Amino acid sequence: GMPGREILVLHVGQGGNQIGYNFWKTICEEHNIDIRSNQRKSVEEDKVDYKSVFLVEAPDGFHPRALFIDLEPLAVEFLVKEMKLGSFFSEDLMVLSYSGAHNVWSIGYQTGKKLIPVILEKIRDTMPETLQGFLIIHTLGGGTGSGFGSLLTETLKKEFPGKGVLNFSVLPSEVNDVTLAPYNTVLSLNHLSRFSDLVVLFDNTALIRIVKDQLNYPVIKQFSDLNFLIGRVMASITASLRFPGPLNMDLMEMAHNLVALPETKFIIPSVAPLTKEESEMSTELDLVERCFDPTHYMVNCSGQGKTISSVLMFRGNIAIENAFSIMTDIKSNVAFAPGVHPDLGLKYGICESAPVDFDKEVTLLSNNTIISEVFNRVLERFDSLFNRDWYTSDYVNAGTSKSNLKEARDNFDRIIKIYKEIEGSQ
Repeated sequence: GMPGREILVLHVGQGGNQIGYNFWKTICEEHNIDIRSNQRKSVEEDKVDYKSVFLVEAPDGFHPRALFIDLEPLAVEFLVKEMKLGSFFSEDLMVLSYSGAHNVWSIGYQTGKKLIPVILEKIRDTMPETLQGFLIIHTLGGGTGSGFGSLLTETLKKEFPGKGVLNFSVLPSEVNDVTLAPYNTVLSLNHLSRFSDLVVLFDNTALIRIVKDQLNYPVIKQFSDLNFLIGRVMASITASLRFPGPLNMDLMEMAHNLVALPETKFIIPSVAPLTKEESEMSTELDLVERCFDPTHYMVNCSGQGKTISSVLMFRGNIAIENAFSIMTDIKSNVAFAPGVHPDLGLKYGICESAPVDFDKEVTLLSNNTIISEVFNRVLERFDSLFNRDWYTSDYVNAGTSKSNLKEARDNFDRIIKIYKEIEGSQ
């Protein structure tokens, strides 16, 4: 393949590695590759494909340019034993311990430091020198994905300051929800605010919300369909980086197009359609309108907020003449933040390659002031436990003082206030 624009994906934690099943299955099938055989799946290949952005073409076949990192071997057993994809999720890409983090951010940050030198060794000895950056896929409610993920986000930014560090971060839900999740989320989001170039946030609560308000089946099994859906959504967000088009971005351009101020780096993603039934009942306009509907947000929002910067992607069999017309009407109805010209608050583009199961797809990445509301509910749950000194013992034991917890919370509130000043409401 052609050198350049190569990305190294880092799955950290149980969720981040388990999400990698349908993340890489969707990526492989959109570039005509069988994840079971590491080979192409059909002789029908399109003339230009940027599969080298996420996949490595060896003489024996295609492999993920990824490292699968965890302080416990449970998630990689799910990939090799349950899914039978050991030829794709192979051992040379695995950095594993067997101690665990026990859902404490501090234990993953400190135990993860003992695996950092070997992770940097694999990056130096195996990654191309034209590597554009890193993609970190992890959860924020536990200890490995949060603590080790925060450490890796910080370590990669310090050792490779010329490359892009992008975080696909999953917020805590009500299932797989520890009472320690408010502490871990605030600690992780404070670190990511300092070292990540862009944090796209996912919430299992939002997918559950869509289940309870739909006859159609979006999940019928726990995480095996929820993490299945998260992997497909965050693979659709990467479509701008691996397919030719007007909005073909690299990691830096994806951050530059959405991060106006250094603190406004938290993006809300929206994808429609989510199911085959929705795809068979919807037109292009309906898919654009749902993406700007908080019901289809991957973060749980009450209403909509005000948009600072947004990037929309048309995927597949979409008439470009109607795409021009739809976005003129959407710019008139969308509430932009006070001071943003509508032409500078929303950019869009068409991608010819569509998801395998859908004729068309629409994806929205939005830097929206409504993330202050999602974060203020995290702050309320943080303070409901911290002001009573509840569930704090194991963070101090592992080296994160209660003063360090306070500094993370107070810097978390400063980000909320910045988004609210931009909104013009606080």
